[PDB]
Amino acid sequence: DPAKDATPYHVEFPLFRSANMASADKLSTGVGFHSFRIPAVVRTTTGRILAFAEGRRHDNRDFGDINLVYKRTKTTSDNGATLSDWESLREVVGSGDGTWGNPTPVVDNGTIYLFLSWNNGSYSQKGGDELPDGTITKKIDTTWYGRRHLYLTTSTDDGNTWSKPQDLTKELTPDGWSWDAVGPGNGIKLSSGELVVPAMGRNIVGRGTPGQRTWSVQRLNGAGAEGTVCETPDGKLYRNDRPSKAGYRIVARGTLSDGFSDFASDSGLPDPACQGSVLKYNTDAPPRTIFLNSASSDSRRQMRVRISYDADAAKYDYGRKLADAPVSGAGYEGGYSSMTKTADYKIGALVESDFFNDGTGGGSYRSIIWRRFNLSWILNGPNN
Repeated sequence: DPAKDATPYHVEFPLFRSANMASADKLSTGVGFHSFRIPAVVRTTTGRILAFAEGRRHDNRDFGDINLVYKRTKTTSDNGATLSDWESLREVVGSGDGTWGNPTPVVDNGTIYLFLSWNNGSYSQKGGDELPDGTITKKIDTTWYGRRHLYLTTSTDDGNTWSKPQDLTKELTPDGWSWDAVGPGNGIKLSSGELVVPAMGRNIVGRGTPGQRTWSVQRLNGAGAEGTVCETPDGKLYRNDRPSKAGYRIVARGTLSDGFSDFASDSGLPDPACQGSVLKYNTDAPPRTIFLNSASSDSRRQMRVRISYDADAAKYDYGRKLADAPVSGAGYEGGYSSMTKTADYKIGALVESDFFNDGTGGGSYRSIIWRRFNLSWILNGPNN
């Protein structure tokens, strides 16, 4: 790999700062957030970077009042290189006291399409949970009212403004479903021009052309609830999903026209049952696929970025531990992640971090860290 010959580069700092932090991120209205979780990041065609997260208003839990928030880089050419290159916190949507989350953006020329999940504010995945106002949640069910919905919002001004979210549940989620999830993380645009967005048990596929996209469902037998999707060097699709039980990532390969080979555990990629991220970095020699998750079967605090050179991304190197360049003052790093390729040929990654002050309980403050690094930084790591 010629990329090893470059000087290693890496910067890292907190980008979404929880309520307990100095410079805690708030909206211009004065509305603040206990916690930020569930990152998503994309580089637009101008070079601007858009970073999305769930703004969890009162505590760190997956339900209740959660708004979809974001930051953009101030300019199209700063590549998010320093804290001062990032705009203040904005909101995509936060109407009602419902849960707006699972940001899953994909760029198409220009337009940024942002897929989201939604549920009513008095429902939760398990049900039986107590909201801050005392009320107890009902379990997510199959009714229109109590089910998880799928929304789409679009921006045609480089993320500055967002369309009123459109409910696409009836069209893009199977009838009879209760729980649902899109991403979180990112969708992709194929060489052949289709948009592919990973979702629970399926791909959401945008055919047509830029400005006239048509959305449909490609079902996937045995796919995870939280999926990632990449186009491998060979031109096929690669689903790399979170497993239902801790152990290893589950993988499947396929194409849009003739489906996917069933899902199987990849023993090279241990995972604690957490979200991960994947990135097509480049196509000419040597062709690279980047993968990021917590490389452990029981902890989320073993974040590891890896490179595969394989045409089907069968095998990854050891890669590098993100703990080799730790951040201070923002909690213990590890959890969900999202990656993009910056316009200055770096990998830009968002990674969850947890102060762990109420343990696994709702009071523990959650922040999100932004990192940039070059391939060299990965390749010149201690254990390869």
